[PDB]
Amino acid sequence: KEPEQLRKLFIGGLSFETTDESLRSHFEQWGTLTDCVVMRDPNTKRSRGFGFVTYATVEEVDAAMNARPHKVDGRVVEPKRAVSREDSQRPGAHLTVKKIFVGGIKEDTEEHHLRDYFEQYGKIEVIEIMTDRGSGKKRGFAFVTFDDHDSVDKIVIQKYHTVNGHNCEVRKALSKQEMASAS
DNA sequence: TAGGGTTAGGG
Repeated sequence: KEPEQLRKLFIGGLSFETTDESLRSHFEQWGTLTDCVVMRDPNTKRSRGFGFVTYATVEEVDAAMNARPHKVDGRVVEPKRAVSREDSQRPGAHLTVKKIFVGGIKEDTEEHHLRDYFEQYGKIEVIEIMTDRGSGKKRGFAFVTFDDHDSVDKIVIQKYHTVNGHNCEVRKALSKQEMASAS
């Protein structure tokens, strides 16, 4: 049994009329659901327009994710790896991005190093090992862009990532402005 | 479109 957090998906953009039942009836087509709930206002019962579905295994999570686009109750919804409550506190933790910030990589890190670890998560479109402007000095971090945002989500939910023989920190990339706005 | 009475004691 893998962790509950890794077996759960956030389902955004739910129709006003989606219920635990209708939601379950839809996502169960890809596996056994161990939890399925629609979040609604605790005071007015009004649906908050999002919910969660949890499968018995992450493989079933991947199957469902490979079944995108998902249309539930006539509304195109948006399934997403569930970000823990703790990580949801982080800036931009819920953004739909294709690029990840990879920090703490050795100076001699080369593109193949990044590929031997990240390709497993999805198609890589761009790899950028950052260096200093005019200096040429390696700055110790890189950006990797994938063709699917879920490849990023699958990555950022994991705690450790080994590149060029050592652990590195991987986060969703924030723009120059988002960074400055979260600072 | 980010969580369901789900987050720092008392020795």
